[PDB]
Amino acid sequence: AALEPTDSGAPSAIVMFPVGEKPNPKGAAMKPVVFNHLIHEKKIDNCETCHHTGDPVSCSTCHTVEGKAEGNYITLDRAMHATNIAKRAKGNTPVSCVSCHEQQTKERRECAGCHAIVTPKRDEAWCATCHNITPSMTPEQMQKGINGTLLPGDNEALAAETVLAQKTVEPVSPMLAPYKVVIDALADKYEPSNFTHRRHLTSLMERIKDDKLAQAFHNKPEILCATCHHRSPLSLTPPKCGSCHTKEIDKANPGRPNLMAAYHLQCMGCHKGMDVARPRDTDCTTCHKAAP
Ligand code: HEC
Ligand code: HEC
Ligand code: HEC
Ligand code: HEC
Ligand code: HEC
Ligand code: HEC
Ligand code: HEC
Ligand code: HEC
Ligand code: HEC
Repeated sequence: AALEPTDSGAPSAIVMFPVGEKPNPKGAAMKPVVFNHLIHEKKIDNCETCHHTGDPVSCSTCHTVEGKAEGNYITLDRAMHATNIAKRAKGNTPVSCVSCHEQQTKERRECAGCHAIVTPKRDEAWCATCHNITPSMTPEQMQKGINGTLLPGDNEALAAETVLAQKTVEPVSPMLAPYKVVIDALADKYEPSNFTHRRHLTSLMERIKDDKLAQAFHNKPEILCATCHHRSPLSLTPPKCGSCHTKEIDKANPGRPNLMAAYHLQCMGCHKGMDVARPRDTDCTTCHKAAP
């Protein structure tokens, strides 16, 4: 009913609104964001990582929709989503919501294998992971949020209602995907690659099964399939790599590797990203035995 209190004295969960000084009477905006401060302060040790000026104050006090001098005119949009934040010579380097989450996927071995070969779509479901407010908020409450006159008890009630109705999407079972796949499209100098498809997916999922960040953004049941089966609709039976990646040079599609290179770059890309000890990329027979 009431969320767990924070040690910091920040609200446990917080509705964040599109704060600006230009009137916005029709509520032309994204859904507000309910930020779970409790979860974040328990995992991120230093308050100042986020509150980069040292002030434990709402970001929008300086970073408004239009920008303003207190935030060096860096807007709300930039503060919350920036991904190319320069390192600061002196003092703190700010983080945004998106940049820290990205750092998680690059710097953590259990994430960095898949995320070395994923190009995130960042579609509406990605936005909605944060832009996630309860349907109960009214347009009048939105206006007050924007204008800064929403009562703190109203903000917390909206935040708690939102948090308590949140549900994590369960990833499909690896049992609904092939056990092994005999990858023989190109077989010539080597035997087919007997790819341990289910072993792979099962191992990758086990290492992230309780991770709250992953759970939130991996938000379609078949989404982890797209790690490898990219650029096609989510499906239990996606098209073969070689439907899109030709065996030979395809000058009409210079961004697409040919099929051998497609396998190598994807399989080896993940192996390198999560520091897989065997097979090394220089080992030419562990993924496929030499042909007689
Ligand atoms: C969490 C990691 C976020 C993701 C993913 C996206 N947004 Fe976001 N956005 C976030 C916050 C914390 C805020 C501030 C609170 C608010 O709702 O204003 C924002 C703000 C915006 C804005 C500016 C305000 C507005 O005009 O409503 C825009 C235009 C915006 N966000 C757009 C947007 C889109 C289109 C996204 C998916 C491509 C998206 N955001 C993702 C946090 C997060
Ligand atoms: C990033 C992962 C954060 C960490 C770590 C901490 N805080 Fe935080 N805090 C963060 C956000 C995105 C927000 C919401 C701002 C909004 O627009 O509503 C907050 C909010 C607070 C507040 C409320 C401030 C206000 O509304 O004026 C306080 C008092 C606060 N945070 C304190 C605080 C402390 C002491 C922390 C370390 C123990 C801490 N925060 C960590 C993001 C993050
Ligand atoms: C005024 C007291 C601020 C508050 C509160 C927050 N930020 Fe801020 N931020 C402020 C300034 C003056 C600057 C420029 C600092 C510099 O060294 O240049 C910034 C910058 C950022 C950035 C970097 C943008 C970029 O480099 O393109 C981000 C991502 C950012 N701020 C985020 C941010 C968040 C998430 C805040 C609440 C947790 C927040 N800032 C508060 C001023 C102030
Ligand atoms: C690193 C300095 C972070 C910043 C800045 C923000 N987030 Fe984050 N987030 C971070 C971690 C390490 C985690 C997982 C915590 C755990 O217990 O494992 C998360 C998680 C989320 C989630 C999912 C859980 C939840 O709160 O519902 C979301 C939707 C999320 N983060 C949103 C979010 C927003 C809106 C932020 C900017 C206002 C933001 N995060 C900053 C690390 C960091
Ligand atoms: C392969 C089995 C994965 C593992 C292990 C992890 N992630 Fe993942 N992630 C994967 C896919 C296929 C996608 C979809 C990309 C898209 O947007 O279409 C994602 C998405 C995310 C996101 C959202 C995209 C982004 O902001 O970069 C986040 C924040 C995310 N994943 C986090 C995350 C973390 C923290 C992980 C380790 C605990 C992790 N993922 C593992 C595939 C896979
Ligand atoms: C990379 C780590 C993968 C993940 C995650 C998933 N699959 Fe996969 N799958 C992968 C490869 C390299 C291949 C070979 C494709 C080729 O054209 O050579 C496959 C194959 C399949 C197939 C076809 C099997 C066949 O007999 O031809 C299916 C039906 C399939 N994959 C389904 C699938 C699903 C549903 C996934 C998520 C649960 C999934 N795969 C993940 C690589 C990877
Ligand atoms: C068409 C529906 C595709 C299927 C099926 C697969 N891939 Fe793909 N891939 C496709 C495009 C359009 C592109 C080019 C993207 C660009 O930057 O222009 C790619 C690219 C790759 C790459 C290069 C790195 C990357 O951008 O991801 C690799 C390593 C790759 N594709 C491998 C690959 C494999 C092994 C597939 C079967 C599991 C596969 N692709 C399917 C389009 C399509
Ligand atoms: C991450 C998204 C991966 C992709 C893409 C591929 N592999 Fe992989 N592989 C991965 C890990 C993390 C490991 C270590 C074992 C574990 O799960 O902890 C492996 C290991 C292998 C091995 C060794 C033994 C085995 O488990 O089968 C082989 C021969 C192997 N991988 C082959 C392989 C091929 C042929 C791939 C593309 C079709 C491929 N891997 C992709 C992680 C990932
Ligand atoms: C797994 C991580 C691999 C490693 C390491 C290497 N190769 Fe590979 N290669 C892999 C796959 C999944 C495939 C497709 C197999 C098929 O028959 O469709 C391939 C394919 C080739 C091919 C073309 C097929 C053939 O001639 O049999 C060649 C010539 C090839 N690979 C060469 C090669 C060499 C020399 C490697 C060590 C540097 C090497 N591969 C590593 C997966 C993997």
